[PDB]
Amino acid sequence: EDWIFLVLLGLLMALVSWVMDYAIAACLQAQQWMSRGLNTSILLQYLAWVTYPVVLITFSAGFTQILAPQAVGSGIPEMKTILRGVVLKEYLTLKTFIAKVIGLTCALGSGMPLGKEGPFVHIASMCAALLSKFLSLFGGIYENESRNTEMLAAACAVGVGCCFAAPIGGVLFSIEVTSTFFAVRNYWRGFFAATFSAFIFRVLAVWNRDEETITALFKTRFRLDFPFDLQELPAFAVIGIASGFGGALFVYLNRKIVQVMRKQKTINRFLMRKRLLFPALVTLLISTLTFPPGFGQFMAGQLSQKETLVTLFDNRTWVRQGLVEELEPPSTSQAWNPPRANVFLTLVIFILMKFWMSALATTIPVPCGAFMPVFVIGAAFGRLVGESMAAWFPDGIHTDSSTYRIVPGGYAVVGAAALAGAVTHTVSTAVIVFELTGQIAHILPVMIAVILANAVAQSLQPSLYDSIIRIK
Amino acid sequence: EDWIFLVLLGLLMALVSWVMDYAIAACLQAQQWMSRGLNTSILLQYLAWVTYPVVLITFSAGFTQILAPQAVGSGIPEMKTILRGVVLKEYLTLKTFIAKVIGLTCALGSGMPLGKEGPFVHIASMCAALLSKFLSLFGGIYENESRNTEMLAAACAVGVGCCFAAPIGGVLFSIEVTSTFFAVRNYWRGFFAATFSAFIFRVLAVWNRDEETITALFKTRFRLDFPFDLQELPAFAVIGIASGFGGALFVYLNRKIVQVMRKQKTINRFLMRKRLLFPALVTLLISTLTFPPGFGQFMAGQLSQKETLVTLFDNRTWVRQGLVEELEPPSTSQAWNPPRANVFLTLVIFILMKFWMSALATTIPVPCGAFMPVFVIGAAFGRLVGESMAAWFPDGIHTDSSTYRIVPGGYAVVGAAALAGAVTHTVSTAVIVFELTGQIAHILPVMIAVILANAVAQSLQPSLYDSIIRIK
Ligand SMILES: O=C(O)c1cccnc1Nc1c(Cl)ccc(OCc2ccccc2)c1Cl
Ligand SMILES: O=C(O)c1cccnc1Nc1c(Cl)ccc(OCc2ccccc2)c1Cl
Repeated sequence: EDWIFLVLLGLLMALVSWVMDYAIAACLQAQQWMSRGLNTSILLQYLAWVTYPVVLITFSAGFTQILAPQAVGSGIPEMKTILRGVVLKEYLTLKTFIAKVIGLTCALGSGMPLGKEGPFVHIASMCAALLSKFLSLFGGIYENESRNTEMLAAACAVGVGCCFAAPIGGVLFSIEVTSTFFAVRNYWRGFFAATFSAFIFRVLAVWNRDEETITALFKTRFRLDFPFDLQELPAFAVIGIASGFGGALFVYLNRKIVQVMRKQKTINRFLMRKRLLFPALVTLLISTLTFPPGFGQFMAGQLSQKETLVTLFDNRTWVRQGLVEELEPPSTSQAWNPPRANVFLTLVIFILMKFWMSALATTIPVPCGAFMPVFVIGAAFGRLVGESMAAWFPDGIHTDSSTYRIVPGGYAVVGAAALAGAVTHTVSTAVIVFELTGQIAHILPVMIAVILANAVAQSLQPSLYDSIIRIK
Repeated sequence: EDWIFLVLLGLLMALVSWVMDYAIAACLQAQQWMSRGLNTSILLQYLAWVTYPVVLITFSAGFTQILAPQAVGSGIPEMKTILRGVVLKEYLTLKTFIAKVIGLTCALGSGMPLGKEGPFVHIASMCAALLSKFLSLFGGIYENESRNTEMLAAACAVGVGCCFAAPIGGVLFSIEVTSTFFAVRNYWRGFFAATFSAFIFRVLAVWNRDEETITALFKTRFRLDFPFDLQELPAFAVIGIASGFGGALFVYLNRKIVQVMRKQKTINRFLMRKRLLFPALVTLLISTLTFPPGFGQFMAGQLSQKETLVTLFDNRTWVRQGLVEELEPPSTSQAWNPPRANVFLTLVIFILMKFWMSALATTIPVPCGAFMPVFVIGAAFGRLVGESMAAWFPDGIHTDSSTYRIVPGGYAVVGAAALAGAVTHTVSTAVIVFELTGQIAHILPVMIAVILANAVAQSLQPSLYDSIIRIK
């Protein structure tokens, strides 16, 4: 009766994930349509572009504080505490489940630099607990606490699996973050349920008729002959160490932002009298800084996070598109080539802004995750490094008198994986990024970058989830 | 230090793996040249083909018994015992290390259906212990016994990773087979060491000009558009279930062979007088049954295991080679198409023979593994199922007015991974075969097959390593 439990958990989690992503996509496309329809006057465009995300964030914060304040936060450190031995039976409730799902949907739909891995693992845990309660009516054997904890761990595995639609990588990431001593029985059960969840993904995508044909979400078409050369290994290692430092700095900045917000007595009081004003103000600041015909021309503000990542994972070299772009349509990568600034300038501005934007927006009293923003920052960093390597020498690396240009998409993949692993202190981001793209040709650079990033991060700073568990 | 320990462990283990593989390749190519030399007279080549493997196995058995009998066997169950608390200072000695390396090389060099997953990880354990002794001799700071067991686990990770040249999959396999409760810290250390070992392996492959550059071992060219169709999923499920049954049956047959051989009083007497005769007799039987112009024409007897697997994992469809043999060169796949028998008969005879051949040859008093033989049988079974599906569906399944043909190579991959996981009771064979083939297009079929095979195998029979630990 355990296998049917896992199958039901996977099915329900798959349905919840798909409906949430449909709602988020609808919200973003509605935002884009509203922005495009009011192009007659710039002031009306600015007013819409500012008020919309502010409205969504304010509504999300308000609904969460009315219904269930405990749902606010990432959700991974709380489950680490739960699996540590502290039982918060009140913290997994149906009201909290509704609050979490609606708040996460509305927060991600506003275009804020937020993630979804923590909220998704929390929702998966809640769904497992609720389904266990629902099946408890038929038999009281289900109330044995140890097996409930085991099934909660399996639920964390399922949640991380359905978040990225990467089953094995998700299970490994959940193993890495939610536990310290882990039984192989739980690994088997979690990967069992993640298999069925990923199968429901595929069958639903086929029955859904989403795109032109049945294709991948993060299509990568890198050549398999020479994905990378041997001379690029020092560059990949440098990316790894830099991402480790960046992850440690990101955790440090997030912790000091929380410390400043808590410590300043006058600021804290002025906030707690008008607690809804803080999310509105931060959304105001960010959305003002991301106005497409304002400052968003320097930050690719017309693209959402998924579009930004897809554009960054392109196989074309942007620096050399000045010669081989006469028989090809204008790619979406044009957003990274503003008329007055080169690609390097917009890349460095995007990094230097989105870093603090994500760090500050993670602390907002809304259900949010921190994986996706850091992943995007790492991908952009890797893309910048790859474009710099292409610009240094455009003929490529000489080898056997055969030409092969540098592919900066692999650099972006390596940078994203390294920065995410550095922030989360995990090694499973290497397996996740292969199942995401679908190509494992860059296994050597990704692994080398991830180990170096984790080593440096362990040398400097604790994990973001450990930071949360310590400050909360 | 720990980091330098892991670096040295990876370097030494990769060097040992490469030199052993070079020796095995030299032995096989010398045997092939000797066979080709005496083509004129059938009797002379028959005598050579029979005596050469017999000579190798008798020398291996004699050297192992004279030097260190403890090295005889797989090597994984004894390490499970070591990591279960019972530590014996007999299995880790320099003489045992020499005996193991020489015996394993000579046993794999004869073409016997043997693997390299068990002895090659016990070799890594020996290397870790020996280098730890070398460092302890230079200072009394290493007297602590608390620094070994985790380092032995890291050594098992490194060995299993370097066996397949699949670092992450190897680490996961070692986690699954060598432990029950395992901490993520040693996981991180093993991942670091395996990464550095893979880097050394690939840079060595570049320098010594064996292959062109850093590449895969079983490079495959499956198309990325539609690797599989949804109608093909039940076929993959059937492959998985049948592979689970086959793995349970293989374990059962191996155990019963051991029991019958050990129990019979007369056979025990012939053992205690003529122990060396048994490997010679079994090698006689197998090599007689695999004579290329004798019975080997029905079993691809001229193919060694590595190139057998390479031929099995090809992207071309053999059943339709009767119409598309005008624009392609004659491939090595012709060995599966003897003039008098069709492909299906060759596949079924090969399966029904190699099953018992591998099961019986695993019991031989020589250092051997059981992963590669079972993996080859699974790959052949998957290829048979894929070609059967192609015969059933001559034009494939046309979707949206377009035609995409069936690819039986993915079926072979799925079958190999499923039956290997069924035998070993492990789910990471999917990651192993992803890192081997280099394509993650078939993640869902192989994942479903591994799930089903492991489920059925656990339902009927214990794992092969558990069988060995119980009988021994
Ligand atoms: O960008 C959008 O408008 C969007 C629209 C529909 C669905 N998702 C979207 N973005 C998104 C967000 Cl915000 C958070 C998580 C996430 O999971 C994939 C992933 C990608 C990289 C790292 C870790 C997870 C996705 Cl795809
Ligand atoms: O066939 C040969 O003559 C040969 C020549 C050189 C090197 N290896 C050879 N074969 C071989 C053997 Cl016997 C055992 C292990 C193994 O590891 C790869 C592997 C492949 C599949 C599953 C698990 C491990 C290999 Cl490649």
